[PDB]
Amino acid sequence: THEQFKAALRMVVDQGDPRLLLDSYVKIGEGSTGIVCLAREKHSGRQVAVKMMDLRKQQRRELLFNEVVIMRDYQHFNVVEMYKSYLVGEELWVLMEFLQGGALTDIVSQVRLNEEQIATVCEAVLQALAYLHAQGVIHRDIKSDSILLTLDGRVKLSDFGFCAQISKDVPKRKSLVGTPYWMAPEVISRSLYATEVDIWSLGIMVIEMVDGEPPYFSDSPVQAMKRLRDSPPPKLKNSHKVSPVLRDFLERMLVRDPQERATAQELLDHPFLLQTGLPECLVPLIQ
Ligand SMILES: Cc1nc(Nc2n[nH]c3c2CN(C(=O)N[C@H](CN(C)C)c2ccccc2)C3(C)C)c2sccc2n1
Repeated sequence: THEQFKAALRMVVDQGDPRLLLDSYVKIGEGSTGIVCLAREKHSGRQVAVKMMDLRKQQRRELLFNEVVIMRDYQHFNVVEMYKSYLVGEELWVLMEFLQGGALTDIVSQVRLNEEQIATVCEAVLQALAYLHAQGVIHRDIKSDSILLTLDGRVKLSDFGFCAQISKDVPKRKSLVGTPYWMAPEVISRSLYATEVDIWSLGIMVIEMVDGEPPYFSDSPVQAMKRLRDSPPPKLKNSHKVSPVLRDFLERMLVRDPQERATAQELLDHPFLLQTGLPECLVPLIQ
């Protein structure tokens, strides 16, 4: 029942009503589970982003635990910070850092990144993934929308709602979870899978950074999923434009066999990442 689920969720959040510890609430966007408001912490004056999501209105309410548990448990230089979380009425509120550089999706819809910029983004995402994968966390929703930027070009992985924490008793999942165009073939097939699915989704995000959109984006989501499931691996449209070293980097991610697919640790050691830039190199994309 709703109250039973609410009581369980309550075990993982900070205690109390946060409404009087915040002011200046302004709605700044919406997302799949709810809204995001900017607000100000009275005690400190710190501006925070607050995700607000109704426990009754979700597709799969159990995934609300991920909104809190993952950032509670896991911290990293390239992972968004959570400050506090609360239950307010029938809503879960999660207080997060406000990243003012926006999402990578809003850059790639405008311009193509150069290779130094692609390597900078990939190195940051791979450091977060190597760390999360080592802890048994599968993200399951890697795509440019999940990548947020600070004003000085620091890259942070966000959107942990679809996460799976695997364990010794259930070391693999088989659920159909993700965003269609970025889902690995083994996820679409409902085969047992683990961390490798995030490497395939990162390869689709590299295609977004080179081409502007993922493969099959003119198809409906189900039709794209059928093509990803059955067809040979997708290619860059702009394959002619990229270095041999970048092409090799991407080829090692978009591999159908999940065992042969590169791990995050393997990719961190790839020569493509020898020419990663400084955070500053992304700042021209945000101004
Ligand atoms: C809304 C918004 N947020 C920005 N900065 C932020 N800083 N911190 C955060 C955001 C947006 N955030 C976020 O969770 N958004 C997702 C959507 N995905 C695609 C990223 C979402 C929102 C509501 C419900 C479910 C999911 C957090 C981490 C709070 C910025 S910067 C310029 C415009 C802008 N507009």
